[PDB]
Amino acid sequence: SHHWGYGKHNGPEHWHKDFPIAKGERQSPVDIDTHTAKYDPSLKPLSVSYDQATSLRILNNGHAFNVEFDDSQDKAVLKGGPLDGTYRLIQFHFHWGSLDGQGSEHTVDKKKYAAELHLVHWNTKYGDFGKAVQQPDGLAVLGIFLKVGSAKPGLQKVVDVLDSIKTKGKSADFTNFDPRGLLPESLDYWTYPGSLTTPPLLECVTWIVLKEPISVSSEQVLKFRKLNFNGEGEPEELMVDNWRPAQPLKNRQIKASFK
Ligand SMILES: Nc1ncnc2c1ncn2[C@@H]1O[C@H](COS(N)(=O)=O)[C@@H](O)[C@H]1O
Ligand code: NA
Ligand SMILES: [Zn+2]
Repeated sequence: SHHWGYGKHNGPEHWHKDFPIAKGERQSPVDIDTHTAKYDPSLKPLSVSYDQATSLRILNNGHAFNVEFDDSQDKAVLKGGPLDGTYRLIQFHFHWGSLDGQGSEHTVDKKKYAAELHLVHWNTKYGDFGKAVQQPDGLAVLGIFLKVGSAKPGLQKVVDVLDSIKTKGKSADFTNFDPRGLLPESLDYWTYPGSLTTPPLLECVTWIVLKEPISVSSEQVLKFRKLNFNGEGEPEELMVDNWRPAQPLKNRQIKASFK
């Protein structure tokens, strides 16, 4: 079994030993250079259809927390944009920092945001998530930056349950959560082909990164930082700085949906 994390001894600089694709040709995240990204007038508009989303549970996995969805049918889907076909929402999670000046995985002109939300979806043409991750177009991850300012009302239900999943392996019922409350106003985005940003680092992702951050309050992000990477009864290691830094762009083009 693998023992990866974000520390000096098990962090991103170590991952390539168990997961050699860490040094691959389409790794994520990347820096988005806004003056190199090209507007692609042929991208179709992005369609986020989350009205029938059914959340189930929230889990501390020792790396982040995952809000899990019922993906047994096309409840909540992502379509359009760069995507061919239908991608089903399976879960969301975040990456965040120890301080407000870092925490995002993607960067924008080298700017780091306080956190980044990932809504993970799988291409329904492959039948299940495990099959989808073996395909170069198997996943679509919708990434949304967080900055500290005003509170995000749609985030508070998440914040308030974190006390009940402090440590690795803890979970709580998390039904009736509406992920529409986590979106910014604009769906303007950048897109490029990449990977999972955690082990196993599979090169199966179409990334769609929204240009507009959401604002969350300092109190909200402070509560993220009270989580623990460790298990119950173990010495406290605060769950902070669970982000991978930018990786080499290599042959890839980042496209913009907007001028
Ligand atoms: N063994 C595995 N096989 C396939 N997928 C796996 C996985 N472990 C985690 N994920 C997935 O990879 C995501 C992390 O990558 S990210 N930050 O969204 O780019 C996790 O949230 C899981 O959905
Ligand atoms: Na916003
Ligand atoms: Zn992620």
